[PDB]
Amino acid sequence: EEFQQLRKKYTDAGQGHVFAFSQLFHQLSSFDPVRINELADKALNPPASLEPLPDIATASILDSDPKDLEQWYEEGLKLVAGNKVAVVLMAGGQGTRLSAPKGCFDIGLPSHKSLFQIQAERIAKLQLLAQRISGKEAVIPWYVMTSGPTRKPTEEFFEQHKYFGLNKSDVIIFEQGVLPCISNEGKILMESKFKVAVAPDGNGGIYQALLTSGVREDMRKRGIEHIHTYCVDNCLVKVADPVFIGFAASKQVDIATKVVRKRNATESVGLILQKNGKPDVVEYSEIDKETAEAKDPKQPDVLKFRAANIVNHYYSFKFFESIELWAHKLPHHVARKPNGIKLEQFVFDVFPMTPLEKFACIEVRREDEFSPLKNARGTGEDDPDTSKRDIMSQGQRWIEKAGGIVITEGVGVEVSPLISYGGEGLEFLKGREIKAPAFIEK
Repeated sequence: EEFQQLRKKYTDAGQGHVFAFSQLFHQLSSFDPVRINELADKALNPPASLEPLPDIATASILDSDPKDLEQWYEEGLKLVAGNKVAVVLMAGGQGTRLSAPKGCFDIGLPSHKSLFQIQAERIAKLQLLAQRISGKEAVIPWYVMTSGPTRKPTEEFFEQHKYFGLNKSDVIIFEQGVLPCISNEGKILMESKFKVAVAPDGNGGIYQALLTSGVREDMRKRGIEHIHTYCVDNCLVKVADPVFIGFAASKQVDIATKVVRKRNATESVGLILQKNGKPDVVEYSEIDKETAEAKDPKQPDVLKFRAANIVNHYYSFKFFESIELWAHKLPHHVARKPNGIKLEQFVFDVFPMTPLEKFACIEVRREDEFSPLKNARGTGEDDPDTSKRDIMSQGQRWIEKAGGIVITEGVGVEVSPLISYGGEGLEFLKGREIKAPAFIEK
């Protein structure tokens, strides 16, 4: 009846094969088969000039003036105190490459805290450091962007931990768009017959997702003016980092990015770059050996092209307000996964559309800021062990810097975010001994 109305519209569009054979009816009613055809069509039928970003657009935790760094931290913490700052978490992944949602993974710290909890606590701590200047509660909304599979386990998990101390009203879980799977000839793939194989539409899907879910409208009501985005797998992420916030808003950019230093020319890292006079992210493959090896004229101890992308972004709210102008302009790329294709928009494809003066980039310290969880244990790289080690190494550093004496007879100290957000506030440990492995907690 109504069912056959659907089977007609899909068959007319060359996708009647998915009705070949009751939940299907509903899954398929959420898809425009024609729009699938459009994206499959444009995606299946589509010597660049590379230069570093302008020095006017770049800063460095390592190299910039301690005077500017301190001031940016202060201004960024001002913005947090005025409830102007928001975080959008990219939390789509599952832990299958390592089960549960990725943010639930326990990399094996002494506390056994998940990634979600570690991040929540950095938010809690940061609002508390902001309160010391505002005099009142500070609120950083945490918009958690999940995939379809992860939405309910994420909700139940945050519910089971009582939202890690934050107000339920300040943790907003929501969903990014999805697309069916499609074969090599653009025909929708069938996971089983009772359900379409689907997938999330790339980290570029965030922009449209901010509208559909009502997240942008919620930010508007709150007076949000600055937004930090990152991926849940960065176990060291400085959530809502004031130095980043302060930097970007002092230059009043639409978009800013965080990088770490590429130190050896052969590292396979994406680079934030001027590609054809536009800001862009360039894969390592499109980088020539000469340009990869090029040393900086004004600094031969470092490489010319050294801004290694870590998917860690800043946006103005004004920029979000403009999404309706260009959101359609964003191509759905092809992700081959030898049977099929995944149409994925790319978060950075909007970069070249940004005027150069509206774009900025800050290099940060790897060991304090980027330890990605990507691989199973024993891999030796981007795994729970390197993640564990980076956090416990940072913890020992912070302590030792404030005068603590850490003793290792077998390494590192887990410092809870609630005690210290970024190494501050540890003078109480001056003089005392600590037997590593150890765990410092509120």
